[PDB]
Amino acid sequence: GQGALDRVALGGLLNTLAARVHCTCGKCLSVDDLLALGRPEEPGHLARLSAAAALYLSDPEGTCEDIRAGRWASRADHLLALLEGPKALAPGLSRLLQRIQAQTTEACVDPPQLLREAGVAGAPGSPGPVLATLLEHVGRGSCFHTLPTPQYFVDFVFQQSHGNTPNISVAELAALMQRLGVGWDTVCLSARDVMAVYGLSEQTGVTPEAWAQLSPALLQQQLSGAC
Amino acid sequence: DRVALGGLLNTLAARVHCTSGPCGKCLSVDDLLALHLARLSAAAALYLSDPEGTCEDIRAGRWASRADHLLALLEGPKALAPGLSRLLQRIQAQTTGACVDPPQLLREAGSPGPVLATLLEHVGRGSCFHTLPTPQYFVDFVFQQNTPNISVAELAALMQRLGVGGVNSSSDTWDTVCLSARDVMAVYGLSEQTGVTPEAWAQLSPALLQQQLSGAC
Repeated sequence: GQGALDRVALGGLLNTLAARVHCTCGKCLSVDDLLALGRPEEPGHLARLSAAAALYLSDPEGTCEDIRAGRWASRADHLLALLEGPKALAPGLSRLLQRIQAQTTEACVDPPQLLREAGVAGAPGSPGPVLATLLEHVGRGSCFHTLPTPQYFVDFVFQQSHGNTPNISVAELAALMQRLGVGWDTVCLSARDVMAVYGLSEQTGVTPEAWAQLSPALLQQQLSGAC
Repeated sequence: DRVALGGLLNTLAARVHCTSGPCGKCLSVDDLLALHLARLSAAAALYLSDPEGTCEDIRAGRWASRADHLLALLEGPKALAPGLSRLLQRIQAQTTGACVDPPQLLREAGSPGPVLATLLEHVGRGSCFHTLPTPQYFVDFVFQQNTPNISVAELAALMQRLGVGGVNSSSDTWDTVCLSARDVMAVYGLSEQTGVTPEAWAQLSPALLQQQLSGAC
């Protein structure tokens, strides 16, 4: 009866997953794995399944290893958690789709659209239904496009600039200002001056939050032409 | 004592380099008498701020008024520190052009009256001043250099001026994306109908920098 439909339905879901990843790593994935995740009646079973699938798309090799270890359900509940967090969902989804793009291989589907399409009356969807909505799109063979996330732009400067400190050194800050052609209207600020404006201790250096804070001044300094 | 006022006059005149000039001659002890500590310190700060302009005001008998005004502009809630900065900028312009900043003056002083008096002391020692803008100033500036907000089009002109907006072995595949103005807005969930508000400009600033440092355009 249902055992059998579930097996054809879930079986087909597994087959599209395997295909989109080009694992048609595919052997490890079986209907019984998907069955193992939960009893359909349990509230948050669609979520757990949608997340488990998203994980598979996100990391096939890694998700087989987890499946073998019998921790697929746990790792799926973990992802729902990461995304259930305060302001976590939108950027978490972006990162998740970037990975799914990586492993997946004209207009395409983006996270804002997925957030719209799940959830109600202009509000963003919550993780389970959002991920389901993602799955349903994978099933329709939609392509995905993602823009980067706000944190990505600050993170990027900390990864790119070569420094032993966890924060940006006044020296580091000054090298960057140089690369940008920098370091009332017409004053030209030093790196130190920049720090002084935002009440930043040179011993403490520039943290990511701080980089974000002093960003407008770096722009102004460039547009100003003062330097 | 008009002996004291006399010396005050002489430093004021000197630090502005009006000693053997007409702008120094307009300043008379009786002017200073006509003008209490606060009013005097402010009147003097004004003179240092704008000698030519302050003679015209003095000769019109409105020096006291203009001085009470400056005390007002500085009496306010979070007015004093930045007001003092702007004032010192002007005074550095007219006199000269290891330094003293407004936090130091506030500490050494002890509101506006005694602070101005301490500024004046420093002018007397010949100290140099170092003054900074406020964080708000940097956002507020871009908006001048006319919808109320910045248009997507405006945003795009700015990105062009910065060499971005599109007008090898990447650690992240986003490292290669070159964002449109519209994309920039999309990242931060900003409506194109509303435009870029100052708070929004602040928010999207890091991406403009990244886009340049990235070399993706």
